[PDB]
Amino acid sequence: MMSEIIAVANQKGGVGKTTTAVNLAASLAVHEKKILLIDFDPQANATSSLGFRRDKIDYDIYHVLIGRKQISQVILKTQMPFLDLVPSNLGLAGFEKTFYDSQDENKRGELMLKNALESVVGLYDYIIIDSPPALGPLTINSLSAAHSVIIPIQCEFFALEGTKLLLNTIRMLQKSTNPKLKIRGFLPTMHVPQLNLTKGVLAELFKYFDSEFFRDSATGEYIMIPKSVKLAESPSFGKPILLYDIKSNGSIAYQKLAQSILQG
Amino acid sequence: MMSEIIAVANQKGGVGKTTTAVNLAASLAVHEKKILLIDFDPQANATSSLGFRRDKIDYDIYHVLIGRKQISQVILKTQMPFLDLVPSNLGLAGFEKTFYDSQDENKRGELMLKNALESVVGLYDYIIIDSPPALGPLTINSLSAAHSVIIPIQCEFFALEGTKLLLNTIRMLQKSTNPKLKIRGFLPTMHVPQLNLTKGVLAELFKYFDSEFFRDSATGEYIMIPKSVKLAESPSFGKPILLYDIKSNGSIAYQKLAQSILQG
Amino acid sequence: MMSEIIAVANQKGGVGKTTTAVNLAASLAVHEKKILLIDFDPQANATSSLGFRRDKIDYDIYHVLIGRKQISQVILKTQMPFLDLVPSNLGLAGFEKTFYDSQDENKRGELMLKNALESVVGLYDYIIIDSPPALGPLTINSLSAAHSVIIPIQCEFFALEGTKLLLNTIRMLQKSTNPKLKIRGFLPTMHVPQLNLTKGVLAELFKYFDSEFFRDSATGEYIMIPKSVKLAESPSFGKPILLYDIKSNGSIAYQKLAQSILQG
Amino acid sequence: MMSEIIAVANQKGGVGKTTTAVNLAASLAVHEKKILLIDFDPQANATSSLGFRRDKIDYDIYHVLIGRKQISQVILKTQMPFLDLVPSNLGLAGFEKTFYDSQDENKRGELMLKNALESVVGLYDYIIIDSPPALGPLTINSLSAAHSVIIPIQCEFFALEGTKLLLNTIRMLQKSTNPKLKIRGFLPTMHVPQLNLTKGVLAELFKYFDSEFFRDSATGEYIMIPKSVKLAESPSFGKPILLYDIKSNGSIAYQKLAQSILQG
DNA sequence: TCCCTGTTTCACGTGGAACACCCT
DNA sequence: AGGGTGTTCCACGTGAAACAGGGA
Ligand SMILES: Nc1ncnc2c1ncn2[C@@H]1O[C@H](COP(=O)(O)OP(=O)(O)O)[C@@H](O)[C@H]1O
Ligand SMILES: Nc1ncnc2c1ncn2[C@@H]1O[C@H](COP(=O)(O)OP(=O)(O)O)[C@@H](O)[C@H]1O
Ligand SMILES: Nc1ncnc2c1ncn2[C@@H]1O[C@H](COP(=O)(O)OP(=O)(O)O)[C@@H](O)[C@H]1O
Ligand SMILES: Nc1ncnc2c1ncn2[C@@H]1O[C@H](COP(=O)(O)OP(=O)(O)O)[C@@H](O)[C@H]1O
Ligand SMILES: [Mg+2]
Ligand SMILES: [Mg+2]
Ligand SMILES: [Mg+2]
Ligand SMILES: [Mg+2]
Repeated sequence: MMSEIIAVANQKGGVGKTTTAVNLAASLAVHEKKILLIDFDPQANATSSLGFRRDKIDYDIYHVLIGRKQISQVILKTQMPFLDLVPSNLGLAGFEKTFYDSQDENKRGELMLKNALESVVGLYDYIIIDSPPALGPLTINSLSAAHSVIIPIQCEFFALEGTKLLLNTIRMLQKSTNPKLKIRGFLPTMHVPQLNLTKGVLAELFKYFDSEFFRDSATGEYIMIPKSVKLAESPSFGKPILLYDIKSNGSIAYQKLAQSILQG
Repeated sequence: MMSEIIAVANQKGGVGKTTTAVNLAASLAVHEKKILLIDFDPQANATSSLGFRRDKIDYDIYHVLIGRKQISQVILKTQMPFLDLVPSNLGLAGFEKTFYDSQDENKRGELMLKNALESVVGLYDYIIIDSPPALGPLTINSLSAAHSVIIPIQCEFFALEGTKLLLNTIRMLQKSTNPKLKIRGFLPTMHVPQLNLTKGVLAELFKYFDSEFFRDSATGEYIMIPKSVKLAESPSFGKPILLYDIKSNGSIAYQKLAQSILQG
Repeated sequence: MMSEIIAVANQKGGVGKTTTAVNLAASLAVHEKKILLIDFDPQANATSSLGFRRDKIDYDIYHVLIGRKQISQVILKTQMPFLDLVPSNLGLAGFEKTFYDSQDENKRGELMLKNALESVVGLYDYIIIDSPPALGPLTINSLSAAHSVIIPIQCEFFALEGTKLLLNTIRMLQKSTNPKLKIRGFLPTMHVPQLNLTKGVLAELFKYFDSEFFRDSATGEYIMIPKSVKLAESPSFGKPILLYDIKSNGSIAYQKLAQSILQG
Repeated sequence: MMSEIIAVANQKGGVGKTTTAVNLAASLAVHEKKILLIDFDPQANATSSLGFRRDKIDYDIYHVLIGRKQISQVILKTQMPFLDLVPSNLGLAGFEKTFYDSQDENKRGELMLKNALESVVGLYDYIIIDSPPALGPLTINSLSAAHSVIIPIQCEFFALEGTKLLLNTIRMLQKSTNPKLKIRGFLPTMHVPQLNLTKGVLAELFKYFDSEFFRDSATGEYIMIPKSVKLAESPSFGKPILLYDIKSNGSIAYQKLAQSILQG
C-alpha cells in the first residue's frame, strides 16, 4: 500500500485548481480507487463544491496541522464511497503566522502537511491536494508533501511568467525539502481553442514544456479542460460534474485526465 | 491637491483586479488627471501589463515599505505621460514575514503602506492600488491606505461568498484602522449576460447590494466589463486597452467607469 | 333565429383551414350552440376528421347543390350532439364543371351554396364552411354564401400574397354577389414565435391588417394557434382536439377563438 | 436527345411541391444538365421563388396553352445557366374554363400541355413541372404531359387518403391518356423523424409503397427532405438553397435527390 | 496601412416532444 | 388505465471571434 500524493498548484487564482482537484478526485474514484481530497485553501471552495457548507465544519485541516487533532478524525465521507475529504475553513489562514514562528526556531514548517499526512498515506490510492493562490506557506507545504504536481494553466498572457515563477519554486524545493518532487503534467483549463491569444500562449508554452503536457495514451491527443458553463454550475449542486452531467465535454475531459493519470 | 486612494480588491484571484486597475488608471489619465498606479502584488501583472520587465526592475515598492528607499525613487513614468507606476516584483513576497513581526513588535504592520504613501499623496489626483488575491497582509495594507474600494466581481458561484468575506474584512478595518473607508462600487467583470449562471449570480448580488453597483450617470445603466479577448491580449503588448484598441467594448466600458469615478 | 355563416377560406392549402374549421365547430358546440360544419372540399378532410369513412359516403353535398337532394337529407349527427356535418366526397369535384355550365347561362353559379343553405339557416346558431385551396368556384360559392370570413394564416413567405389575393376576391364579391360579406378575422396557424421568418411575416401582416387579427377580449392578446402535433394527430382519431386532449395548447387556443367569436 | 418530363404533383396544398420542383431543378442543373422548369400553378410560387415577380412577367404558360404564343417565346433565363423557366401568372386560372370548353367538342383538353411541350422536348435533359393543388384540369394536363411523377408527401394523417386518391388518378390515366406514366418516387417532405405521428404515417405508407420511396444510390437509405426553416426562407431570396446555402440539411437532401434521379 | 464588409464556427438558452417512471 | 416529473434530444436564434479579402 502506497498512496501517490498529487498537489494541484498554481500561485495564480481563478485558473481551475479547485475545479480540477474536485473533478479529478471524483474521476479517479469511479475507476474504483480510494481517493482523499485535501482542501488546503482557507476559502475552502473544494469543500463547498462537495456540498459541505463550512458553517457545518467543526475541525479543519488546520487543527490537524496544529496537532490539535489527527487527520483520521477530520476526514469526511462524500456522496461517493471512494472519495473522502479533509475539509478546510478560514482558520487555516492562521497558518501563515505559525509557519514563520516555525522558521524562527526549527527548520520544520515546510513539512507540517507531510507529517500530518503520514497517518493515512497507506490507506488511499491517491491523495489530491487543492492548493491556495500564491507561493506562500500553504502552497509550499502542499508542494513539499507531494510526489507529483498537476499545474492547471489558463491560456492567457500572465500564464507565461506565472509558470516560470511556479517552476522555479518547485526546483528550489527539488533541491531543498522534497527531492522526489515530480511534475505530473500541465493541464490547460477553460480552454477555448479558436482564440488567437490561446493559440499564441500555448505555442509559447509548448516551446519549453511540450513534454510536460497531459496526453491521452490511447491516441496521444492533448488533454485540455474546455471552457464549459456546466463546470461552473457544478459547485452550485454540491457535486462533481460526473454525477451532475456525465457526458458534458468538461466531464469527459476530466475522466480522460483520470485515465492518463492511471497509466502511470 | 490631495490624491484619492482607491484599492482594487477582492478575496478571489482571476476576477479582473489587475485589468480593472490598469485600465482605470489609463482611462483617468486620458481626462488628464495625474495618476499613480501601485503594483502591490508579488506576481506583478500590473507592472507586466504596462510593459516593464520585472528583471529590468531593480528596487521595488518592497524596499519602500522596508525603508531601503522612498517612494519617489521607485516611481516610473509610463507610455502615458499622466500615469506613473510603482513597479512590483516577487521580492515583495517577503513583506508578509515582516508583517507578522511588525504586529508582534507594536501592532504596526497594517499602515506601512499608508505611511509610505504620505510622501506623494499631494502629487497625484488618483492613486490606484492593485492588491493580490487574498485577505492577507498586502491586501490589508492596501485597504488601510485607501479612502475608497473598487470590488471587481466575476459573476460565478462563489462571488457572493467571496464578497461577503471581503466586506467583513472592510468592516473590521473601518472599525479598526481606517474609519472613513468607503465602498466605491461593485464592478461586474468578464460579464456574459446570456448565461443563466450570470443572471442568477447577479440577481443574488443585486438583492443585497444594488446600491453599490457602478452606474453610468447619464442613463442609470449598470457599468459592467464585457468579456472581450482584446482586454486579455492588451497586456501582452504592454498597453492598456485604450492604447491597444480604444473602440473595443471593453475599452468603452472602462472609460464609462472612469467618467463615473470622475463625477464623484 | 338566423344562423351566422362563417367561411374558413384562403387561397393556399395546408395553412390550417380544415383544422380551424373542425375545432372551431367543436369549441362552439361546447358552449351549447348548435352548429353545422359543411365539408366543401372534394378531398374531404373535415369529414375524415370527424370519423366518417369515405366508404360509408353515399349522398354528398354535391347531390344537394344539383338538386338531387336538399341539405336536410345529407346532414349527419356527430359524436358531438351540438355539432352536425354535411359530408363531402371527391364527387364534389364535379361541381366546377357544372359551375361553368351555370355561368354560361344566367350568372347562376355563384350562389348555389347560398340557396342550398337557406333550407336550414334557421336551425343552427353557426354554419362553418370548410373551403378548398384556391379561389375557384367552390370557394366562390363558400364566400358568396357567408356572412363572415375567417382567414387562417401560416406565417411564411407567401402568406402576404395569398391574403392580398383572397382579399381582392372578397372585395369583388362585396360589390358583386354578397355585399354584406365582412372579414371576421385573420388567425395565425402553426405558429412558432421564435422563428425570424415568423416574426418578419407577422410584422409585414401587422403593418397592413393589425385591426383584423383575432384577439382575446379579456386581455386583448392575439389569438394564434400554436404548432402542436396533438392537433395533427387528433383527426387520426376522428376527434376534434377538445375530445382528443382538452388541455393541449392547440385546444386552449381554439377555445379562445370560439369565445372571441361568441362575443360578436 | 430525349427530355424526360417529370411532374411534381400532389392534390394537397402545402406539401412542398414547389419547394421540391425548384430545388430539384437547381440541383439537377449543377450536375451540368439543362433543365426547364414549368410553373403550372396560377399563384406562381415557383416563378417568384426564382426572383421574377408576377407583375414583371409579360407572357406566361397560359398564352402558350391557348396557342396565343409558342413555348419558345415565353421561356426565361435563370441566375443559373442550366435552368430555364416557363413562368406562370393568375391568368392560368382561366384554363379550367378553357378545359371544359374543350371537353364539349373533342376529347382533347388533357394534352394541351403535352402539345405545348413538344416544341422543346429535344432541347432539355429534364423538364420539371410544378403542379397546383387539386386533381383538376391543370393537374390532369401535368400528369398527361409527364413520363414520370414525383410525389412529395408530408407525413401527417391526411397523406393516407390523399395518396390513395392521387394514385387512382394516375392509374386511370395509365389506362386513359398517358399509358407510359410512371411514379418515379415518393418523397417525404418537411420530415421530422422523431414525431410519433410521422413514424405511424410512414409505417402505413411503407406497408403499400416501400418500393416506391426515393433512395440514396450509394447506401440505399431513404431520401427525405428535413423540415428546415432555411428552405422556407429560400424563396425570400429569389434563389434555390443551392446558391443560398449549399450546406444546410435541406440543400444536401435535395442534391441527394438529384443524384438518385440521375442514376435512373 | 487602415478599415469595411460578410461569412463561418462555436457554446449556450429555449421550448416542443418522446419516454421511462411514477404515483397511486 | 389515469395525471405529474424530469430527462434526453432536436432545430433555431444569438453574439464573440477569426478570417478572407476588398479597398483607395
Ligand atoms: N473549464 C471551465 N469552464 C468554465 N468555468 C470554469 C472552468 N473551470 C473552472 N471554472 C470556474 O472558474 C472559476 C475559477 O475556478 P477555480 O477552480 O475556483 O480556480 P482556483 O481554485 O484556481 O481559484 C470558478 O468559477 C469555476 O467554477
Ligand atoms: N473583461 C475581460 N475579458 C476577457 N478577459 C479578461 C477580462 N478581464 C480580465 N481578463 C483576463 O483574465 C485573466 C485574469 O484577470 P486579472 O485581471 O489578471 O485578475 P486578478 O488580478 O484578479 O488575477 C487575465 O488573463 C486577464 O487579461
Ligand atoms: N397548429 C397546428 N399544429 C400542428 N399541425 C397542424 C396545425 N394545424 C394544422 N395542422 C396539420 O397540418 C396539416 C395541414 O392542415 P389542414 O388543416 O389540413 O390545412 P388546409 O385545410 O388549409 O389544407 C394537417 O395535417 C393538420 O393536421
Ligand atoms: N423542408 C421544408 N422545411 C420547412 N419549410 C418548408 C419545407 N418545404 C416547404 N416549406 C415551406 O412550406 C410552405 C409550403 O411549401 P410549398 O412548396 O409551397 O408546397 P406546395 O407547392 O405543395 O403548395 C412554403 O412556405 C415552403 O417554403
Ligand atoms: Mg481555489
Ligand atoms: Mg492581479
Ligand atoms: Mg382543407
Ligand atoms: Mg405551389
